[PDB]
Amino acid sequence: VTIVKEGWVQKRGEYIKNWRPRYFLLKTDGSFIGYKEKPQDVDLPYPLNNFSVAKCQLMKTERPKPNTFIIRCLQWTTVIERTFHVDTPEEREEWTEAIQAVADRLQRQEE
Repeated sequence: VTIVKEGWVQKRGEYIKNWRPRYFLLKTDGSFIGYKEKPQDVDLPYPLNNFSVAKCQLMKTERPKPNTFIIRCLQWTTVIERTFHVDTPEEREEWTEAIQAVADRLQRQEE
């Protein structure tokens, strides 16, 4: 398993509808793991966020924040969707490309 993309994002809270900073890693197994800081090697086993992007749906929007992407998976019945924004459209497209590419590989790995 390797890192496909990593970087800083603003993420809407899991319980409160605010934005907070997160450092996220997307891995080849579909894990999308977030930390409060760019992880020191020591802190890698203790993420704040840990979910799978397998079989996700993705949406890109510009309101309320420019360069937003939204991830939805069927089994996320509390949060419904997880919402992110980054500072440029190019960075946003990198994340949504990377996410879909990981999801597609996981689907071909079953087939």
